[PDB]
Amino acid sequence: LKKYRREAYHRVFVNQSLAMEKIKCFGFNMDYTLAVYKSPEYESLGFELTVERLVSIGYPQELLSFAYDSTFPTRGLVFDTLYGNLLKVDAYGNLLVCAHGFNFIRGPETREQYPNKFIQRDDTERFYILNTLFNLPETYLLACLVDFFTNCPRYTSCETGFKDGDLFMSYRSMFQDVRDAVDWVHYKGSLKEKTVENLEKYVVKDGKLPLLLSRMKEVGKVFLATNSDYKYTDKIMTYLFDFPHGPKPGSSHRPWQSYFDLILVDARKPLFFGEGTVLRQVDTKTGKLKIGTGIVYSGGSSDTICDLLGAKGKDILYIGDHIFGDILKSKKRQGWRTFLVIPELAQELHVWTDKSSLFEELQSLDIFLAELYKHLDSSSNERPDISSIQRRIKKVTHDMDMCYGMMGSLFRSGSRQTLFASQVMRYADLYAASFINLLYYPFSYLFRAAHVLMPHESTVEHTHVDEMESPLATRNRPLAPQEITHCHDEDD
Amino acid sequence: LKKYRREAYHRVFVNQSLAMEKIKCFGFNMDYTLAVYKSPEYESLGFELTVERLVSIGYPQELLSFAYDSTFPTRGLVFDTLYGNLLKVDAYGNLLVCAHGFNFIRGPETREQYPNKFIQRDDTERFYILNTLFNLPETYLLACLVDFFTNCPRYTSCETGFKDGDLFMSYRSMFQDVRDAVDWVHYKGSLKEKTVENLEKYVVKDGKLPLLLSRMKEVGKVFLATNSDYKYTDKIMTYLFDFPHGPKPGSSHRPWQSYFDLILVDARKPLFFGEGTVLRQVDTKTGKLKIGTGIVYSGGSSDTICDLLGAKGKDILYIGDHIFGDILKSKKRQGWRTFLVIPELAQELHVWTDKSSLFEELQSLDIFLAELYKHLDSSSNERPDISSIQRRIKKVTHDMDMCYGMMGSLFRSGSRQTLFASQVMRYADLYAASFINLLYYPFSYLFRAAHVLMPHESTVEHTHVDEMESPLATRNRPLAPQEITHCHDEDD
Amino acid sequence: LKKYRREAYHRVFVNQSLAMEKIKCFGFNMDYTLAVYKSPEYESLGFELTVERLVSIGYPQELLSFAYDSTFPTRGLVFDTLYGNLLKVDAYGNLLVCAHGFNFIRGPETREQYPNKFIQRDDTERFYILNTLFNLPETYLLACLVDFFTNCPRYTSCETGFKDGDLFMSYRSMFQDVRDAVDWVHYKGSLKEKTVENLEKYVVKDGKLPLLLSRMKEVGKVFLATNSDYKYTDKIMTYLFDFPHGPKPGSSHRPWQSYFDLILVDARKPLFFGEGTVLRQVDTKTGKLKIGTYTGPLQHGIVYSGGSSDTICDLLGAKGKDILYIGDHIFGDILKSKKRQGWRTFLVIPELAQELHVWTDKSSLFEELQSLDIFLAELYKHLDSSSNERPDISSIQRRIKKVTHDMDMCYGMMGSLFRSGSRQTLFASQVMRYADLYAASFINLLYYPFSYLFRAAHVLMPHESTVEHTHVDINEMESPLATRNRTPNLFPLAPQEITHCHDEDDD
Amino acid sequence: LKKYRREAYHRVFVNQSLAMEKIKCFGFNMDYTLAVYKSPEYESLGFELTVERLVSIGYPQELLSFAYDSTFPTRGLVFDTLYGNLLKVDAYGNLLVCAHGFNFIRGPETREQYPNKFIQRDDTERFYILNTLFNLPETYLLACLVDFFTNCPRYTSCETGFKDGDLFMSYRSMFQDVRDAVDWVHYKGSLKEKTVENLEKYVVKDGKLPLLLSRMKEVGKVFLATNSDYKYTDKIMTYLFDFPHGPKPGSSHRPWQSYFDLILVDARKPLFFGEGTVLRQVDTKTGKLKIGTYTGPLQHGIVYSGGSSDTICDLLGAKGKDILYIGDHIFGDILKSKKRQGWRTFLVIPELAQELHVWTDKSSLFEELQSLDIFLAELYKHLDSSSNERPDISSIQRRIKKVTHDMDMCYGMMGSLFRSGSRQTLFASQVMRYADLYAASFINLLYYPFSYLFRAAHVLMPHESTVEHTHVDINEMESPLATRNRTPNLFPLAPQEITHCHDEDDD
Repeated sequence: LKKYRREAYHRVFVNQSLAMEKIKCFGFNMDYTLAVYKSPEYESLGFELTVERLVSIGYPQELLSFAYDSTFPTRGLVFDTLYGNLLKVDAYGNLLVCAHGFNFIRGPETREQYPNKFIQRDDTERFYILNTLFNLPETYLLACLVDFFTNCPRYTSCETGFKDGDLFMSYRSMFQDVRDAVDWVHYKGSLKEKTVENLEKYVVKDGKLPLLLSRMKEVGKVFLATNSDYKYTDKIMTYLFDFPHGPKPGSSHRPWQSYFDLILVDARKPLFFGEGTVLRQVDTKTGKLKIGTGIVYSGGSSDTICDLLGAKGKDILYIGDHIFGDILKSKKRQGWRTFLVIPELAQELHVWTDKSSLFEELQSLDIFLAELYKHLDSSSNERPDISSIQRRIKKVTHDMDMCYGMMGSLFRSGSRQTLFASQVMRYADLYAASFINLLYYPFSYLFRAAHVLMPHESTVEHTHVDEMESPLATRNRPLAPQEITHCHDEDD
Repeated sequence: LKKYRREAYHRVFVNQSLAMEKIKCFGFNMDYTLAVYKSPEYESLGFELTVERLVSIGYPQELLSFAYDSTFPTRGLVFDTLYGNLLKVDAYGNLLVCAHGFNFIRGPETREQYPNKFIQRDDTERFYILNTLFNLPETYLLACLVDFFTNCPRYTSCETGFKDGDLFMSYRSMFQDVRDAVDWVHYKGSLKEKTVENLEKYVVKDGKLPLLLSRMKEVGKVFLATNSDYKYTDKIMTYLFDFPHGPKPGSSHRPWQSYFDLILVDARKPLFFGEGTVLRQVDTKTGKLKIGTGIVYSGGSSDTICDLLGAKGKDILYIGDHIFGDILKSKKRQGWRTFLVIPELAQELHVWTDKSSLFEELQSLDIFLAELYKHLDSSSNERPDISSIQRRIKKVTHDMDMCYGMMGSLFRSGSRQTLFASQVMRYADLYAASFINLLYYPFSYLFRAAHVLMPHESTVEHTHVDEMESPLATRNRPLAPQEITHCHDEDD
Repeated sequence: LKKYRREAYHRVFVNQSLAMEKIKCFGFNMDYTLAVYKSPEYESLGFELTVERLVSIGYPQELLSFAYDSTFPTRGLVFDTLYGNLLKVDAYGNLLVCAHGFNFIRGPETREQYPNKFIQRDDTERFYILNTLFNLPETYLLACLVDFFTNCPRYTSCETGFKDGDLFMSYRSMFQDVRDAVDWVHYKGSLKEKTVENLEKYVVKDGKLPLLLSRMKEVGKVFLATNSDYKYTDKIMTYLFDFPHGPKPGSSHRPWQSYFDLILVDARKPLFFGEGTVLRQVDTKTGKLKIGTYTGPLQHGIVYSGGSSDTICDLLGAKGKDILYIGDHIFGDILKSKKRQGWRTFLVIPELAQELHVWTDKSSLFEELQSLDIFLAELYKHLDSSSNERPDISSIQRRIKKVTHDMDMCYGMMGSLFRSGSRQTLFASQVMRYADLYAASFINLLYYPFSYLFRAAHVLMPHESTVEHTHVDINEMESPLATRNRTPNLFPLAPQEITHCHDEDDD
Repeated sequence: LKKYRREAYHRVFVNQSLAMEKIKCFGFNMDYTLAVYKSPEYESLGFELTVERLVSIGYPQELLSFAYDSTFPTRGLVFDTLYGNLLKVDAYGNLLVCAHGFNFIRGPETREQYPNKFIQRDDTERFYILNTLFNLPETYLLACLVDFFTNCPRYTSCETGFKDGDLFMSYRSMFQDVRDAVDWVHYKGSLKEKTVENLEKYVVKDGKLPLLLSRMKEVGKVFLATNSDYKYTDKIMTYLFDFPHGPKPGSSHRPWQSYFDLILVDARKPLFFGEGTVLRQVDTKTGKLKIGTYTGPLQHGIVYSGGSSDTICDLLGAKGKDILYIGDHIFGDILKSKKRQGWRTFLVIPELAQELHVWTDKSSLFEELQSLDIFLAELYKHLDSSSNERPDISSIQRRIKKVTHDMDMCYGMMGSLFRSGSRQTLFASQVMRYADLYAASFINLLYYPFSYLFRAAHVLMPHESTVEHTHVDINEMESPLATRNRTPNLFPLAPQEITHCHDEDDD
């Protein structure tokens, strides 16, 4: 008998043990959490608006011919502003994939600009990390621009940018324009206007949302905390909750506000998690603000929301699509528990089960490769011929990569986890493709973390191994505590 | 048919793919690599000498009654100089185990001093990491001292140290004395004198060492680079190579120097990996030094050794017990490949296979626990009674911990890898309990990294899962590259 | 005799020597340099707009009762977001003046929050330095807010903020709203709109400006580099040059653009001094932009947008060395840290006009303080370590404090921009660090020939300023403790020519 | 009249006001404070020992040919480990003097390695600042080494070091050997041994020292705090106090220990100013130590080892405020950054003795420079921006450079410790930052009563030092560009008493 587990696509994955029974408040981001934007339509809209802003501000008319290609960008790429590269890197700064425009650079050539295939993430001035779902269009746009200027006759390619006559245009200054333009599209409400004038096209709607939030509110408190203003929030949330019946079968509809003990807009995250801004109440009928302490607030800070709800830190499960630094953990008061929404997980899981044959083959090749070396040790002069096998391993591995997209898996390249995966393991207690998967779990559930196995763990059997062990290895090899010395796996 | 693998205790574990065929130079640290100090005798010697230095310098006579307890210290603990705690932490700064003297502090009480069970490793002034094999005696000694002053009537326990009358003695200032004393024992040659006057007692000897080094020298170059001076190095290495026959059966003995293309002493690592010090030649018969370019050198730097050997960075496999920062990777020239000797691996592997029953039980408890929640989802009001099961999971888990020692595994506590494990995954291409395990591998071997699986990977089957998937999860879902975009898994 | 100097109010002051003959390009910021905003009318406008913004988003109506008070703020104060104090500090982080709202904290009381009367400037998270002229209304508003929440009984004062019932309202979060509101006023354009609709009220103009700029362009190139957009710049500049004559009276007026070789708008300083943004050239006839340089005839326009200081150098055919950059802002070590040559600097500090008036018109206060100081020395004369005398100086100290406070108030409630008592302010040390030349206005360059060698004055230490260049005869031998009893064969040869040249600027 | 001042060579100079009456505890460093080492004999000893050490571990025999040259090094030079230059820099990182070996790099050439003639001091990895008196022989040795490897044909000069055949030998790694060797000489005790075996040759002594210390102890407590061990301290101190009389001639000699309330050895400064090491009390009769304080009669000894400055404060029953710490070392913001009160400071700077002699005995050089400066001003008099004149100042500049170099060489090859031309050195700015009081020796305190109020002198900026306190009458109205045209109902009330007190030190 093997362990029971819910169906794969309904699962909530566990990084750190979490006893859901102790959770008293449920907190939601809105954007890409409750309001899931349809893909690739939303990225494309963001792409078009940014390109148009750039053109309206001096960039060549050629850009208007770019079309967003959803198959190219993977989230979490690092843009190197010195050399104009998109880089997929691991948790430690090692290069996995390097693309200059649409040209993927192989290993040997990479060492020219990166002699140890290494970058220092610390160099925030040089390296910009494109972690967010909103960063997707600009990730593609950056590649489009570098490709454009590289192959445009009017320009002269250099190491750190382009010559336009006697004039130099660095990748760095070009990056600033793109960054400024993306900011512009968002904060000018250009994007927001187009989204609300066509909700069906851009925003996913699902009857399960009101059901899950309903059930949460029966067991504890529910709050929203979004950077968006009330007006846009009201438009979006009305849409999400717009069904002829409430969530209980045969029940009548009710306002989205009804599902919340506390609604917070203009959150200004991430400053919100520090001292944020003064909390003010919102009169929804007039739109008049008033500092101090209806259930609609603007601004404030995470500590203030925690006070308003009568919650302590670890009583709160905060659900959202965004990875924040160690900011919460640094404070002297208890930080929140976290649930990270990662929509790509939906596609990634499909590859995991539907491309089963590719994994199979990779495993056979590995098994056969080990056979070739089976009889060899340090006294062996033999050099088995493996070039055919490797060649096939590379071909199958690349096919697998392409299953995810041109930039491969969000979580890995080959045997290496990405910086993004590493950040997920660091910040998220739980994760899933959507928060709606909580539907499939009781509120008393004990979320238990599975071990992440090191090589000597994953590849050594618990079977007792039947010559003496070298003393070079064994080194010639207080009242002890009578009760368990740690408690992180039970969450108590 | 499953994959062939060498016997567990002969294995070399792989973090990053490494084609041994391309390795042209083999580099060794001496201390705890070629010269493996017998345990716990060596730690005990270091312990006694440090305690005696402290007493000779004003600390109470009581200390002379301390005896080194090999079952207490695990390597890689963080000493918190503010509160006088030994901390086992994970890769991200989360507390796993907290010991004040010999008192292990449970969770609730920990939040008093660590409200989020979190420390900031960055705080190098506050937190000191005891990563080295030499740090073992002092790890125990620190616990001994805090325990001593806490339970000694002559003193008054405070949060950040002790009152001795109207006088305050902080943990921080006490830590400085211990650190100074350990330094003193090493650099005063006190420890070295006792070691060489009794090699059999303190230093492991193994005929396989000359064999492996012999074979390495047949295929490439071999060098030694040690911080020790030539005199101590000569004493130790003569001992290690002292057998009636050479390594080949029936062969005559030969000098240890014969096994090296290049011998470097007074290396002053880690400055050695930067610009180090001016390289000087050593006349072994006279002991006279001479800057500039026999095969014995003193000082110098890693770039200079690489030049002397005609090697490029990635041609070099550097074998040793020490984890260095990103120093090598930061340079503009190719860094070395790495093999990390981790002697504790010898004991850890024994636990893995000999305590099979404990793992079994833990797994059954997990399987049964999942049965209890099997029929429950968010509509369930049920709260299954699990306290008996958890209680048993804690008991079995603690028994497992104690198998490693009072401070548990070097690599983990529960479902969480330690900071030390994390550093191993970051720095070491390969690791083993000893470098001698290379004996069991041909020089043409392709070391291949195994994936470290995330939760959604390790707990989801490649079996195609047979209601529509929520659009909240799926989001209502350039010439592509025709060849593999990465190469780190083949090392080419 | 005595050294000839120009009239005090026409002087350019010299921190580091500058041979004007080598300057080939003159660069100008616009705001508070060419366009000098009327005071206190312009500060008061910024204040009211910022106040109104805060009220419009929830701050109490009582804020509307506050009137801008130009006598209160001095530039360069540090706002401590932890304790809600405005601090006047010296170059080394020592506290000189501490105001909590409009309450000045003196001596011993300061030690409760600042145990060594010291802050660590590096803590940019905690301390915000209000260095700019635009920061003036902000400086006053912070004080108004701390003061109001303190006096208003609706709010309960704590060390790090106020409680409004169950809600804590930290000084840090209140500061954030003030910063947001100041930005909003500036970047939504309310301030610019009010400005251009009454330029006579808000903007100074002087016929000497076209004159000086025309002379500059006879010996070199002249450029404008401003963060403002072209529309605003054009409105401002047209006004500055709007006289019924050109550079000289009786000459034809000409358009302001005719005075420049290059006009750079939307500069995005300080990013501008790094890699900035892609340079575009602007067609003002059309309003369209194009990145790079126009290929056709439009290339003969001179209006550009974005770019970087390196790019501007290239366009002008200049090396940094031969550019004098004239403006009101102090930048960091950004320029000199580069591999590229940095610009010479002239810092405009308009408060100098008022400060020099105090220095010169309040001479009797300076004279009394000197007399009192001389009298104190007299009281201790002929006393040494064997002496038991404790002369009573309490009356003299009381007068010193009284006259010194009177002097302070001549500058304003926060004292001089440049000092408090014997101590220079942080702002003053930043001036000495960043500016080669400084004056109340760049217009003082009118009074110097372009061949002028500006020579830096020595800044004297205590042992230099209080000891004469006169042979001091000693009766007894000097202590070997002081002298150190001071009076192989290889010795280096001494240098035969001067080893430094920073004072001649003569490369 | 004119202000009374003590004789220049007896003066204590004041950076920040200090009411001596409030000082209740006097603390002393030993090295270069109480034990002033003979110059240049002691520098030369350190030099030779360090040279010998380097030779003994592989450096060429030719190093033995170098003789210490006291006329070369000035304290506070920055060694650039990248390019192998000794740099004299100002407070802001600007280059004043650059020496590569014994070759001085001038003007334009400096720009090749320093494009803006600027270094970033923060780059502690690259730049090592040689601030201490012990660093003097080291400063000279670095120059000797760069010079020797440059001239010796066995080695080929590169930008960042030398090639010895196939071996590269970077300036950074060579610097590391020099640092290691200096430490070794100090910490193996070779230097201490040579010192104590000839104290008359290496250590100054003055009967005024016991005198001054005895007076201090009549008004307050006196303590010693030294990094040295008791054995060395005892040998040094016994020598310093070895006269056939006590404090006053004709009085009985007494042991040096009798002059102190507390003797702290093995202080491990600067860690000492943090948490240091556990305090132990030393029994000098026995030589044994015990952490904490002796419980029995031994508690009446006064020799301690290790500890921290906070602990020492506690032992003395003093608050930081009332301790004056006298020594030759400049510490960082360590003390004032603490929640605990920091110590007042008297900085001993023995070079001041020679510097003051130049200031006073070379008056004719100062007079010529003033004349030349006045003549330059005359040549530009009555010229303004309309003027085409380019007066020829080349002859005057040449003389200025010549006289200025002559002045420099009066101090040494690297010029004054405190300045180069019109610019203060980094060292000078650190003095102003760290020291309340300074002098060539603490012995000058002999010439002041313990009731003395030390009053800081203003450090004048250019617009203060070159403008008189005299009413300046203006014919034409001042430009609104300079004045800003400067001349709700709620206004704050002005402060009625002085808002700062750092100049009276009167809490």
